[PDB]
Amino acid sequence: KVFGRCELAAAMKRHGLDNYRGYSLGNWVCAAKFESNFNTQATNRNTDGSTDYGILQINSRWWCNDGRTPGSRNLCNIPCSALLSSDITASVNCAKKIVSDGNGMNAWVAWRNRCKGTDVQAWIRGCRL
Ligand SMILES: [Cl-]
Repeated sequence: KVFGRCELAAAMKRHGLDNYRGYSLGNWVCAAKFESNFNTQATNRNTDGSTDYGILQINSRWWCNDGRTPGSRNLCNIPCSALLSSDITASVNCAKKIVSDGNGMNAWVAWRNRCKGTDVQAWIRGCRL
């Protein structure tokens, strides 16, 4: 599924991401835009044999099991295939674990480089929440 901006904002708000662990909703929408272009089926392979899955590009070395990543820890206790659903619940529930692990939203490279330090509230402007 490819979400619209406000559609994704509303879905993320319903699943409890607004202000979760200190991160306002616009952070999460900005991260999804630059990680996956709002596409629930995005995947990207990495040089360590891991793959990033879904709308928030969750990595198979640490967080989900894809059966093909050496050294996997599966800390979200979910198959990576669940993260390619058009329903974002499993991705959001795993993202909540990732942001609580330690280093906040710094797990998302595109957030760190392209969202942090900007006015991220602009990402939810004009949306009916
Ligand atoms: Cl899988």
